[PDB]
Amino acid sequence: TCPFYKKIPGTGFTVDAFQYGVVEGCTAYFLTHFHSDHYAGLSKHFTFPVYCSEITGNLLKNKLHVQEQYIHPLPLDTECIVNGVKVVLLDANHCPGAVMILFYLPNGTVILHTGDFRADPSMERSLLADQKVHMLYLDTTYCSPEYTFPSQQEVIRFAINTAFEAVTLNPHALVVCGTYSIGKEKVFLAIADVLGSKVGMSQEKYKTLQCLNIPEINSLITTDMCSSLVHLLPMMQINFKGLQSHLKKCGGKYNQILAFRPTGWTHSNKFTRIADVIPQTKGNISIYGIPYSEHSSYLEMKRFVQWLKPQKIIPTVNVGTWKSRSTMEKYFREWKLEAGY
Ligand code: NI
Repeated sequence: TCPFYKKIPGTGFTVDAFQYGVVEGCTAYFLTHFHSDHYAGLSKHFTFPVYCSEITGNLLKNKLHVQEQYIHPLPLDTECIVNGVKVVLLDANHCPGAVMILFYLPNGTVILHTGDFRADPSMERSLLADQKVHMLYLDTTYCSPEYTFPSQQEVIRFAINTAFEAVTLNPHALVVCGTYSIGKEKVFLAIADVLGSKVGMSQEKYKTLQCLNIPEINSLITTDMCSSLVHLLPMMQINFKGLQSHLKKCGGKYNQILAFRPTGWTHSNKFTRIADVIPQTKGNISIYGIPYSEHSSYLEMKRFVQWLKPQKIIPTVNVGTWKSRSTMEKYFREWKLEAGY
């Protein structure tokens, strides 16, 4: 059964609610982004209206085979009417196609559902600036002060400098990057760009990237592994065994691998700066875990909420334990007392 925090009161709507069968009284199903914990349940057999971004709709149609007549893509930053209710989709600074959803209820209540997001000050000058929000359904993934991580720009700087140094010292080194879903494309695209290479990948991953409206993508990616010195592999293969095995398949073209695992947060964040990150090495294979996050840090989250000043917060992440829930509620009260709302 659908949980309460996926239902939008006063409407016929749900958010990211496809794994519960036919939801009682739901007249339109919103999907914030194409990640499997959110889309779980969609297929060619779905016959209700799905509302989403253009990019998310390209992925629904091509990867899951949802029929076109049930996909309702909306432009961003544009007031739209859905079953008699005004809605706006806003960029979530998550993965490609990811949105937040503003709902203007008939009674005057305004609700913002962040989906998954990485809060940014640029959001303080979207259509959010123009009215009060009463209720916030918040991505609380990293809602605790231990979660610090660097900007995306610093992490990409580190990766590009590390890759360009390694390959310049050894023109026979291969760079490998791990992936298991959309998001974090900048990692592999920035490395390929500095090395003057395309990114080589499976046909299935190339199909996924072609759904994303990224400019000049035919210029940056390829299925010809032989012509590429940056390869993408499933995240599961980014270990010493999987990478040794890959290097065998390359037929003596390469004699070293430098691999990157973009993770979210790991506890090495609490002690070490990005400058200071070092790999795990075995033989001719080095693996770097880099803290490239597509979710808010604690401080970024705090800043957004203190700016927005909602009347009520509904967390959407870490809701399954009483200790998590209590911890999050204590932070929300601190933020409200410190800022004065
Ligand atoms: Ni996500």
